[PDB]
Amino acid sequence: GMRVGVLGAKGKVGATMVRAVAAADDLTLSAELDAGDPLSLLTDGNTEVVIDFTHPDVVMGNLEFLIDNGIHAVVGTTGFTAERFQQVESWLVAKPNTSVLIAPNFAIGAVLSMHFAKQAARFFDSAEVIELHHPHKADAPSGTAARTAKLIAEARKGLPPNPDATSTSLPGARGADVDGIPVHAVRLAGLVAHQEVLFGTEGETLTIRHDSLDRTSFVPGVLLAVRRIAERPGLTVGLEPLLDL
Amino acid sequence: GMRVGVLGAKGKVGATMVRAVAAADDLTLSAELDAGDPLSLLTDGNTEVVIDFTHPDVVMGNLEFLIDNGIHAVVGTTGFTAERFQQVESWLVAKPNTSVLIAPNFAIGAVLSMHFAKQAARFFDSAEVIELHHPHKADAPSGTAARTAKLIAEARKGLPPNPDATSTSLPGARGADVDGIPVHAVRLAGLVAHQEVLFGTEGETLTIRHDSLDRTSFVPGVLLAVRRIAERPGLTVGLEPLLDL
Amino acid sequence: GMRVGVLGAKGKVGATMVRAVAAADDLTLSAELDAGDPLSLLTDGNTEVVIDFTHPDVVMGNLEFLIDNGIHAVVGTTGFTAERFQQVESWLVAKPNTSVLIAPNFAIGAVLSMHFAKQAARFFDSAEVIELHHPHKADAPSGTAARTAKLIAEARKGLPPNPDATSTSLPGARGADVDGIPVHAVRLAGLVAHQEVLFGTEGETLTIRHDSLDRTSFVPGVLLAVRRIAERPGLTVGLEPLLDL
Amino acid sequence: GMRVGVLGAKGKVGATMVRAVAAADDLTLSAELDAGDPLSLLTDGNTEVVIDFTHPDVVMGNLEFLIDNGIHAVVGTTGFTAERFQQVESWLVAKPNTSVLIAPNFAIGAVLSMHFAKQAARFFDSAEVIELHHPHKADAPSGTAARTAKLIAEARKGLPPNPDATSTSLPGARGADVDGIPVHAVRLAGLVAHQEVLFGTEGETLTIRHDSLDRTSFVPGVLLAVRRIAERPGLTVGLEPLLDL
Ligand SMILES: NC(=O)C1=CN([C@@H]2O[C@H](COP(=O)(O)OP(=O)(O)OC[C@H]3O[C@@H](n4cnc5c(N)ncnc54)[C@H](O)[C@@H]3O)[C@@H](O)[C@H]2O)C=CC1
Ligand SMILES: NC(=O)C1=CN([C@@H]2O[C@H](COP(=O)(O)OP(=O)(O)OC[C@H]3O[C@@H](n4cnc5c(N)ncnc54)[C@H](O)[C@@H]3O)[C@@H](O)[C@H]2O)C=CC1
Ligand SMILES: NC(=O)C1=CN([C@@H]2O[C@H](COP(=O)(O)OP(=O)(O)OC[C@H]3O[C@@H](n4cnc5c(N)ncnc54)[C@H](O)[C@@H]3O)[C@@H](O)[C@H]2O)C=CC1
Ligand SMILES: NC(=O)C1=CN([C@@H]2O[C@H](COP(=O)(O)OP(=O)(O)OC[C@H]3O[C@@H](n4cnc5c(N)ncnc54)[C@H](O)[C@@H]3O)[C@@H](O)[C@H]2O)C=CC1
Ligand SMILES: O=C(O)c1cccc(C(=O)O)n1
Ligand SMILES: O=C(O)c1cccc(C(=O)O)n1
Ligand SMILES: O=C(O)c1cccc(C(=O)O)n1
Ligand SMILES: O=C(O)c1cccc(C(=O)O)n1
Ligand SMILES: [Cl-]
Ligand SMILES: [Cl-]
Ligand SMILES: [Cl-]
Ligand SMILES: [Cl-]
Ligand code: NA
Ligand code: NA
Ligand code: NA
Ligand code: NA
Repeated sequence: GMRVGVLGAKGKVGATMVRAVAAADDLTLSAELDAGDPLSLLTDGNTEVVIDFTHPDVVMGNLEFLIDNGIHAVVGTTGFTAERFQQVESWLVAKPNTSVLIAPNFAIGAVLSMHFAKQAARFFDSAEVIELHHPHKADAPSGTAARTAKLIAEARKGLPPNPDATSTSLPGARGADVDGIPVHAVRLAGLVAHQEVLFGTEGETLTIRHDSLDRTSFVPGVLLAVRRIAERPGLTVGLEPLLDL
Repeated sequence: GMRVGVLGAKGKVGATMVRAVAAADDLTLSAELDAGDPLSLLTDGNTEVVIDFTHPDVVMGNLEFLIDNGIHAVVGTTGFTAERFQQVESWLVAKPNTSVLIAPNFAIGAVLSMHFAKQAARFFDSAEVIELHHPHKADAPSGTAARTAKLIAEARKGLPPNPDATSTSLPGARGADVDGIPVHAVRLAGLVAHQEVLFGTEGETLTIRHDSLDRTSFVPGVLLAVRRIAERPGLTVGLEPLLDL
Repeated sequence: GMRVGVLGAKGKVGATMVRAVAAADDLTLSAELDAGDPLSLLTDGNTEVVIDFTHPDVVMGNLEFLIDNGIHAVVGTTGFTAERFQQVESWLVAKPNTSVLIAPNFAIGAVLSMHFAKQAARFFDSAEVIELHHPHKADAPSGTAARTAKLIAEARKGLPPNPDATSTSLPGARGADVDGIPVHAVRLAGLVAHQEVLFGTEGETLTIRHDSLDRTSFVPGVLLAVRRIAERPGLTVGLEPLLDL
Repeated sequence: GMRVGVLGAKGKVGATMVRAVAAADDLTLSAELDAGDPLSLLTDGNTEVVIDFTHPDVVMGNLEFLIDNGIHAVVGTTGFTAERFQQVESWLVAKPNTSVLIAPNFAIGAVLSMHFAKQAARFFDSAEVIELHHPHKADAPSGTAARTAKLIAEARKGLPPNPDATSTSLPGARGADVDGIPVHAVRLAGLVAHQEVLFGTEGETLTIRHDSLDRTSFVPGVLLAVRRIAERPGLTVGLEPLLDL
């Protein structure tokens, strides 16, 4: 089988991924690394494709190694930005047969949410995102919410900004500004991963909400990317381009 | 201006519609009828197009009159079914220049909801609709929710039904069966018009929710249908075909 | 330690309970039974207290055995009714030192929900319950929702029923009637255990919502009942009487 | 009848209040002032009690005049803080027969929410507030949400703060800090007034949500305060002390 390594194998999501890869008939687990394991275990193990669920502070280093070594990468780790994507692209120039796919959410409901928010955005005066996650999460706002806001922003190019009469305010009250879209981050015990996109116009609102109750919700999207990763050399952002929508 | 009558002119929505028509520059109010006003006021007033927000028990009678008299109709009244649509179509055979558009929801957020539910349906194991409305509403479930469920059902043709292990149950607990989609109707003081489409699969859910807080949310969709009604001779169901999506 | 048996040890909740009991310092696991294990394993093992998470069809039989044998019981299995409570009480007449506590929800958020719904009920014209659970659930509506509705009903004794103009309806649309409170049951893949109590009056609504994302949310309530079970001889319904509120 | 003035008589809420006072049998409208009307109209009209729904920038000036002139005040205008309350108290020292009641929310569902959040707070590891309002609102976060967070904070005195691993963050992402409670403010077309208090602990969350769909929801609370205002000389904060809970 296709030889698959996992980075972050002891994390909440990574350990789930290990089980998934092990269990898949067509995939063979070549490596399971967590913090402090050297990356050369991947190359020693003849790994073809790596799944990465680590931490924002280490993921670019992992990618740089993967790409130099011709190893395809399916990355779920967040903390990405346009500059980090440009950087990944620039490393791939040297390794034009290597495929990297980076997605802030592998759960189909979250992918659909982003696609729908994009379609809905131009019909409303106002748009915001609220995201809600467990309180072990390193990054705020979430990768999914940041990507969602950019999509909405892009789709509302040439329309007026959100109306807002706010004239007196506590700092941080109105959330983070992501391309003119307010984005709010709740961190709460009991939660896993959640987001509500909110649109408003006269007398009405539309809410597009996603809930991952279990980290098993990330598995199908990941395995799909792993199995299809070689079709798209270079960088793919998001799961959406592997789907027919 | 285009001569516009309103049926149900004293109702919650109709009275709003009267104000909207009166206020539009390009539209002239030809008649304002409520219960007990004869329909010939419409023809006496040379009405070209009628807006109908009445009651399920009277709307087919109104339509029969409109159609016989060559009067275009934009209908928001609910209580429609496939058989009532066939009937309307059959009356239109005799009056092939008359346009009728019937839509259970004129608010853009609700239209988008239906379009999105249609797109989302095949990705999930489970789908349900919950609708919530003020407690003066004659019909349950709502027209919007019934239409939404049929769309979902249509889109999931050839997939397995919703899983459900329910083996002991109070009657009505699992909602109404609309083409295999459970549909639940809340009737609550304080509400206006609300719906949540819910989809589920392993470890995740997607919720598509619409809220009309004010009956002003129905106005743009109605005025758009009124202004475009003559482009589509015959019967149009829903606002979606007048939109680019 | 206090000797604790579990019935339903292989179920979703029971297996969690086994781990919890095993892990507690002050509790000793005396038995782990699932379907087809004879109940005399409990008495052979000198079990003092049993935790029950089985099925509505078997729980009364289990209770009858526990009570005859003087074994205290902390029951989470649902499907209970006033008649089943009377029956349990009637068996306890013969064994007046035996304590039984039966609770449809051991999660603190659900307990609080019930207490709050009770306090809120008399301020509103309208009340409904919607509950949403995984699609392996045998019973609809849920035990928590049924108990919640009775509490609300009790608290609204002598007030008018929910207003409702519904004059045309699909069967089951308006939910199950629990003491005049509409109760609706969603069964959806991705879910665990969820409920929203809804109250309405002029221009406003109040929603009290609980989500158990993980079955670990039932553990503290159970262990608390297990450790305190002997303080209340006879039958206790709900976790609320063990709490200060 | 009791002579009642309204400040902010042309605003969204004030105009509703004017209608309510006019319509009440036991209340006589003595004045209707909006921006630019001199306050001496109140004293010329022999006003006994004033209802204030104006703007944060003017309300303290209005109160100073009311209090100097011995006129009781029922204030819904937000923008209040502990220092503004101390100030109001200090003015009342000189006029010890004058009653002032200041409440950030007059709708019963919002009052109940605050009372419930207070009761719930000590059972959870985490608490946040999200508030959502129309985009004409001057202040963020809302008065109701700020008061709610202080109540929660007070109730969690001596417990650990909300857990949060956030190590990389966009500014404003985590909301405003109100006594250690994250508070987030959505401003969206279509909205009126909305709030969700969120509590979390292991595997579970509790959400207490309020929606005012219409400004009529503020009327009963206001009229109740107006009719009872003389019972409590001095300053009352909130509607809760006029209710039995
Ligand atoms: N794209 C998606 O669908 C999803 C993305 N995420 C994102 O994935 C990342 C991880 O999430 P969780 O599993 O919750 O975090 P986690 O903290 O549970 O696990 C991360 C694991 O990575 C390990 N690690 C740290 N440095 C490493 C290194 N240099 N090499 C190998 N392993 C290393 C850690 O020791 C830890 O075991 C986060 O950035 C999160 O936002 C999380 C869930 C779904
Ligand atoms: N498509 C959409 O966007 C929407 C549809 N609706 C639907 O529209 C209908 C009316 O809703 P509301 O305005 O809430 O009801 P409503 O009860 O407030 O008003 C209906 C009005 O129709 C009048 N009426 C009854 N029989 C009549 C007749 N034979 N001719 C003329 N007028 C007559 C009534 O006296 C009343 O004033 C309902 O079926 C409702 O479900 C409501 C809101 C939006
Ligand atoms: N009170 C509370 O907080 C909660 C109550 N529940 C209720 O608890 C019950 C079980 O829930 P789940 O664990 O989801 O169901 P489940 O189906 O996962 O597990 C039930 C287990 O009981 C076993 N069982 C059946 N008959 C038995 C017998 N005669 N003796 C011993 N074991 C037997 C089954 O084989 C199965 O392994 C349900 O009635 C559910 O509604 C569930 C979660 C929380
Ligand atoms: N406590 C509660 O239940 C509620 C409180 N509010 C709060 O009440 C206030 C007003 O809310 P809205 O009615 O939405 O605002 P609004 O902007 O619709 O109306 C405020 C009115 O006050 C007038 N005004 C301004 N300065 C004035 C002055 N010096 N004297 C007399 N009138 C003056 C304005 O011209 C305007 O017509 C806000 O601070 C809002 O947050 C709003 C709703 C409910
Ligand atoms: O968009 C994100 O950052 C995201 C998505 C799903 C899960 C998580 C997580 O658990 O951190 N984070
Ligand atoms: O789909 C429906 O039936 C519907 C939609 C919007 C408003 C109403 C209503 O107020 O009755 N009904
Ligand atoms: O009230 C109930 O019936 C209930 C409560 C929590 C979990 C479950 C379940 O998983 O079935 N059922
Ligand atoms: O707490 C608040 O600030 C509040 C409460 C209700 C309505 C409004 C408003 O419309 O501004 N503001
Ligand atoms: Cl995507
Ligand atoms: Cl449509
Ligand atoms: Cl309880
Ligand atoms: Cl209060
Ligand atoms: Na494998
Ligand atoms: Na006009
Ligand atoms: Na133990
Ligand atoms: Na009056």
